[PDB]
Amino acid sequence: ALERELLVATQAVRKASLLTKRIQSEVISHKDSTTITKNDNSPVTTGDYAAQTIIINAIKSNFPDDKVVGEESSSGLSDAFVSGILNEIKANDEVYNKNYKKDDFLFTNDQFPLKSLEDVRQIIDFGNYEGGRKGRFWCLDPIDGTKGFLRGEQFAVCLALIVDGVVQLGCIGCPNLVLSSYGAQDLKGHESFGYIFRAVRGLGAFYSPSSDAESWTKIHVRHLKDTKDMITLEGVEKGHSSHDEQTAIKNKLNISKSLHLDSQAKYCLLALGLADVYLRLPIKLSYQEKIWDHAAGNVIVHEAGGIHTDAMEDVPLDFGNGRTLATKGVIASSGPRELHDLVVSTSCDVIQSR
Ligand SMILES: [Zn+2]
Ligand SMILES: [Zn+2]
Ligand SMILES: [Zn+2]
Ligand SMILES: [Zn+2]
Ligand SMILES: [Zn+2]
Ligand SMILES: [Zn+2]
Ligand SMILES: [Zn+2]
Ligand SMILES: [Zn+2]
Ligand SMILES: [Zn+2]
Repeated sequence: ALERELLVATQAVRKASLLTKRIQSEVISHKDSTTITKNDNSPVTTGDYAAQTIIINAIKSNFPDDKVVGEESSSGLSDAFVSGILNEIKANDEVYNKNYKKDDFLFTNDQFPLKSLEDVRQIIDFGNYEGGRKGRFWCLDPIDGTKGFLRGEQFAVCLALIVDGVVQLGCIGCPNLVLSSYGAQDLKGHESFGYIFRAVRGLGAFYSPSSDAESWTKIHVRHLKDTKDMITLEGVEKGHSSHDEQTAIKNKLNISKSLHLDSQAKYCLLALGLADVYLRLPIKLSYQEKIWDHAAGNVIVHEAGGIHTDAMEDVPLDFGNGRTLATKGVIASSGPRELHDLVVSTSCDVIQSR
């Protein structure tokens, strides 16, 4: 099941992970020209578009009819901005093909040659699918954690395949993730562009240095019993999650130790067994989480033996509702069920007491 799809996912994430790692400092330096404020006031950069371009072009070259829910859109981008996207893709190709080329794998072809500005626009815009309850589609956040990217910190490149509303396959590139920062040992080859994490439903979760992506090491959550010894994972950005209510949960459960970082790299650390509980409570209850912020993590966490629900009702997340999740917030943990249920019911109670 889904062998070709996993190869495509992995290689697409891999090449985009190299590009985003390499361009990060330049994007930061040239923020006035490389960064755009979208209509929700969130940032998008040359790197986000370049990653979306590489990944969707790779999907379409290998699966021409496939549907994609991608975060970004080319509408309104100027030709100059698009030429910059294309140039970064070709600069990356020159490094990538020297060093990391995968035999018998195509990123582009006759139909999708990725040569012109119009090609770039077209490819970005294949991410305009609405998702939903039936059928197969890909789900992409080309740079998850753009704010973290722009702070020179953690971010992730995130791709998933959903079939009939269920995430079947996930692949997360964490180009800046150094495991020695999180207690753990790094693997040979990590230094160039971080790690890739991946999973297929029913087949396990694995990781590899991005530069490798051939030798895969199986991962599983850890199981601490002394909750007081547990570590939470939370976002850094104050406006992405209710950090004060999250702290309330922590106080109440005596879970003092804290890691903060942007992106679905958090799910990767949970799945690797370096932390225990991920908390993302909504500040505003009208907010609907985007599926691309959670899909890849969902299957990776599942396959690593963890639990993934909303933050109030303790129900599994439903990836067949369209581009958004209908529930409120997200909580993931190592389990077991009783611990997970405690965390979620504490979250519910904190939110109800507002
Ligand atoms: Zn450049
Ligand atoms: Zn449609
Ligand atoms: Zn993004
Ligand atoms: Zn995101
Ligand atoms: Zn964004
Ligand atoms: Zn090293
Ligand atoms: Zn915190
Ligand atoms: Zn287990
Ligand atoms: Zn439960």
